[PDB]
Amino acid sequence: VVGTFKAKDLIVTPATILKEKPDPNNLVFGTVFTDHMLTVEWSSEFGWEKPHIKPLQNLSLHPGSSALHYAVELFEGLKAFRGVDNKIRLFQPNLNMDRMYRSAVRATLPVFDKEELLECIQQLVKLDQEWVPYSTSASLYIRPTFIGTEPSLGVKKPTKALLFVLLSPVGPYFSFNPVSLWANPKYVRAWKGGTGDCKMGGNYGSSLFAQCEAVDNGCQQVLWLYGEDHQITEVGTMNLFLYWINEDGEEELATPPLDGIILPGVTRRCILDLAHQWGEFKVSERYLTMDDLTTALEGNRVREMFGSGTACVVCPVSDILYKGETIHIPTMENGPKLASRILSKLTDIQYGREERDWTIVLS
Amino acid sequence: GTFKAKDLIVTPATILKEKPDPNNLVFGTVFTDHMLTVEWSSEFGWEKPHIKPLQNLSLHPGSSALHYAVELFEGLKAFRGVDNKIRLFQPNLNMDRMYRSAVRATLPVFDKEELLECIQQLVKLDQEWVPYSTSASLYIRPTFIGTEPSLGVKKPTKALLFVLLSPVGPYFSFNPVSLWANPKYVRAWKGGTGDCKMGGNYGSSLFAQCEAVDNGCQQVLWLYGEDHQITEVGTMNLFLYWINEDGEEELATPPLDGIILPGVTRRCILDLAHQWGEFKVSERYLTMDDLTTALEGNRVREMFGSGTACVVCPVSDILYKGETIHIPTMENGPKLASRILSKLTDIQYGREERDWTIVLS
Ligand SMILES: Cc1ccccc1Oc1cc(-n2c(=O)cc(S(=O)(=O)c3ccccc3)[nH]c2=O)c(F)cc1C#N
Ligand SMILES: Cc1ccccc1Oc1cc(-n2c(=O)cc(S(=O)(=O)c3ccccc3)[nH]c2=O)c(F)cc1C#N
Ligand SMILES: *Cc1c(COP(=O)(O)O)cnc(C)c1O
Ligand SMILES: *Cc1c(COP(=O)(O)O)cnc(C)c1O
Ligand SMILES: [Mg+2]
Repeated sequence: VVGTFKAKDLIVTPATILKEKPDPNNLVFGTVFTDHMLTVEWSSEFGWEKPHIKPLQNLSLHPGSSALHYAVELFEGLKAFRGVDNKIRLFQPNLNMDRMYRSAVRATLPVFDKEELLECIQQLVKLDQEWVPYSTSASLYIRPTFIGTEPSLGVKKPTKALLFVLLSPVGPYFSFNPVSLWANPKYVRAWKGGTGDCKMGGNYGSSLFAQCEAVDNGCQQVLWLYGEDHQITEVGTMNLFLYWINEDGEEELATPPLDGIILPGVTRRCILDLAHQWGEFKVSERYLTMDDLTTALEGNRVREMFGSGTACVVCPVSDILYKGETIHIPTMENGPKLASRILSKLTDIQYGREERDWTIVLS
Repeated sequence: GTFKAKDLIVTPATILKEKPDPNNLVFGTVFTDHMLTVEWSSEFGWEKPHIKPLQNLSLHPGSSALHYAVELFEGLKAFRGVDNKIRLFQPNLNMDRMYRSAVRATLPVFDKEELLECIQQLVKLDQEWVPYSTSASLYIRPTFIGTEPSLGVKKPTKALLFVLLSPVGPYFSFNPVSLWANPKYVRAWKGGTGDCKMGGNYGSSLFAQCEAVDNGCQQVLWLYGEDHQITEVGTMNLFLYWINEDGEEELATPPLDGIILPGVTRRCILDLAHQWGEFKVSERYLTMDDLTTALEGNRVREMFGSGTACVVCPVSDILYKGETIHIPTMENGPKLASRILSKLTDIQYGREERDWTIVLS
């Protein structure tokens, strides 16, 4: 009956005892949580309950919950930034609401009003705003999560769900400290006709084995390969950019196209928009193979390779382990000039050093 | 290391729930009085196993089962025999598959015989839930989740293994199924986890299943590749009983090349077909074009799905490219489907002795 929850209906239960904030420079990504969380219950019978901001607490879930059996779940990732003017800003948060709604439809989780969820998120951040670090290299990570909670082993559209939001203060990185990539084509992240273009939990559970194999070989991320010609698709959890002289001898920033096996990153979209705006080199959404890359390296045609994502912004790549060899990528010996310029521009926008359509000041 | 059944801590319920009518059972909606839980940490390993009253789980909202689908499950049944002895059916094959699923999920390994003994003790305590009916059974749902309170993408350092029991009727609610065949959706890929019972394989498949039901179909016919290989009957393995291209009587099923879940029911059916030695048994690729060419030549006898929940699930129709393609399964007996169902149910309910059953602990 209640088609969507409304921020105007928020019930706020503040915590009695507030926790000590961590040192911004000693932060391990996603291990520290703020005082409060957002929860909103849904049922097929009654629709959306009123949204709650309350102290961070365990979830009480029926052990038959479809999130635990059939990965009926999705998540988002976005950040709050304390500006040089001390105003807290979100970055492109409507793109995260759009993507979460699209993910929910694909997961068969109940739809919600995107503007009402964003307002509830703003009110949660506002309450916990002293967690948004006083540092131009740290931020508050925002993790909207949406799970099936129906107490039934049936394989079907859930009749019960929980939408919740966690906040986690994070440093500039995770622990330019460049990443080594593990490339093993025996493992495939995502396929045409699959859900790799949605942020659904199921995409990541199936990717964990390759990630643990990467870390066992001293690599931080998996280079995700696709098809008989070994297309390079994603830098682990991040979109893939290659800055090089292409086959026609033109300076080019290249990234794989949104053909269904690529997560359409907010950071990816912003980087393409900046590169188009600058007009200093060719910008191509195009297929890239291991053979394209190794042929280019042998011709000294590669300048830079980096991943893009909310957590890293720009993540330079120095090495790829492939067929038993270490292939060096000369990113850090080429500046990295473009990676640095992109990171400078995005952080200038995020921390309010310049005005942008891409940021909103916290309500 | 492993938890040990000899260490079981049993907390019996003081208030029992009313048992349901065996003839009114909706699959997986009714749960018994007790559950099994076992905690693991990287720091200290496996804690002692607990049998205690069914309860909600208390999970940190950062638990990797909720964000990154760090989870797997199993499905097997307990049967009250015609002699009133409760039997499990091929449960060691479920333990083998659950162990393999755990390794692929990066969840901690455990001793398969210790888990089976703990499952036997749980069923024994809740044995009056095993229905008094030769067409009902007790569904057993071992489940294994990552519970580490961290958004890190990494091997979990905290996990919970639990087992739920659910009495179930005949079927879900021979009532043959109609299949929805749309090649725009792909269940599983080579280099993926489709050959393991990991939660992630199923969350991504729900959209197609809801589209199937909207078109009056009970299951999705999972198609793969440019040639539209027929792979799985929704949640079930796919069998085709036909005259093949060489004019030989043949039972065909897709091979285990990485996109097929290796079913216990599938294994039992191949074992029986090989034992009978009355026709060719082939693990081979089957395409929509193979099927339609065969139907036009009146070469198809039967198509059925196999799984713990259905045993043998006859297929009457496939909706494909806007046509209903009739499969003549129910006009051909279905003789093989019936023979298989008769044999497996005879073994499950102790109407004949078999190496495939264990009488309860
Ligand atoms: C109500 C009804 C009437 C007639 C035929 C089917 C019916 O319901 C369905 C049940 C299932 N279904 C489950 O609900 C659970 C399992 S399971 O728990 O045994 C299992 C889960 C995951 C993988 C393998 C088995 N396996 C299943 O097939 C399904 F997938 C689709 C439908 C539909 N429509
Ligand atoms: C410890 C360390 C040292 C140096 C570089 C990275 C390091 O940590 C890692 C972080 C991540 N990692 C996360 O843990 C979470 C997200 S996330 O929450 O932003 C995210 C998760 C899922 C999809 C998209 C983003 N994104 C990530 O890359 C990872 F996958 C692998 C490693 C490794 N090794
Ligand atoms: C989340 C994600 C990205 C990057 O998305 P952003 O919106 O830039 O944070 C890239 N690839 C994969 C696989 C992802 O899950
Ligand atoms: C579980 C499962 C089967 C059949 O497994 P059984 O062990 O026979 O119950 C078939 N296909 C898929 C996709 C499955 O998940
Ligand atoms: Mg509105």
